[PDB]
Amino acid sequence: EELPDPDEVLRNTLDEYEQTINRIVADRDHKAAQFHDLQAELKSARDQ
Repeated sequence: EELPDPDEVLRNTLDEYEQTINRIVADRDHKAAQFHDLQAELKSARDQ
């Protein structure tokens, strides 16, 4: 699948892709952590 953007962008941005993937994985795990904490809080709230 071709892209119209210049390869001058692509060659450099290849490097930032790996770091962005690393950031995205950590952010996803982070958000899952808040989800778990918040659903535990919701369970407690429903009990009370």
